[PDB]
Amino acid sequence: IKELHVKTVKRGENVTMECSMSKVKDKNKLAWYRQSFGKVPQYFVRYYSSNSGYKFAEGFKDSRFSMTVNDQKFDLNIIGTREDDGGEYFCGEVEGNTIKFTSGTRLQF
Amino acid sequence: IKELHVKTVKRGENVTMECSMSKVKDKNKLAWYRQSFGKVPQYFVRYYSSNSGYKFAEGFKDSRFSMTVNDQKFDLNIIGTREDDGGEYFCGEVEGNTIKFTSGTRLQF
Repeated sequence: IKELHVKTVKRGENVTMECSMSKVKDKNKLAWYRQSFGKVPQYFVRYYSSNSGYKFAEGFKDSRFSMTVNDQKFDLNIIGTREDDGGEYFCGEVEGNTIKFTSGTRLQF
Repeated sequence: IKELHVKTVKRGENVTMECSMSKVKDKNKLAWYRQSFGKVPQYFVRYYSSNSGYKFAEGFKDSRFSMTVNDQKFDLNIIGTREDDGGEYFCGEVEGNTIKFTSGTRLQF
């Protein structure tokens, strides 16, 4: 049972939340999930074969968010963190009938 | 964006956590996810094509858990809840490259 990284930030800081490509078997099934307090997690960005390597859920628009995607890394970034970024972020690969979460971060203020 | 049901329970109660079958494309794609504080979510029980209607994750052994699976209902039950059941539970439907969570409960002692 895998432990979350804890990132304590202040408003205006930058953050990168890590996820490894190392055991991934289908990058098309990799996505990042966000869970805010009192809500269900939600997928907000996934792998996308392209030069950037990712793509955002429909009508997720926040320019502060990006990703750094390559054969090692599937890393999620926030430039200019605000109190409302607070919550948990999980990186998950879908496999058959279930998803496996291989890492996640609790982002806190 | 779906709200979690927040239940305050006392030790030794029985709990039922809800999840509807009403829009499920492929029932085999449904599972329940446990997220303890500080941890990544983990699938621990799924729909199975059986009469009981569910199968535990290999490595999950906690006989206090069961499910009520019918044609309306993918509910999770615990008999004798204890403090360390505290945390979040999500019902997830795999639909492709991502999972959607249609339901979840937070249990608090």
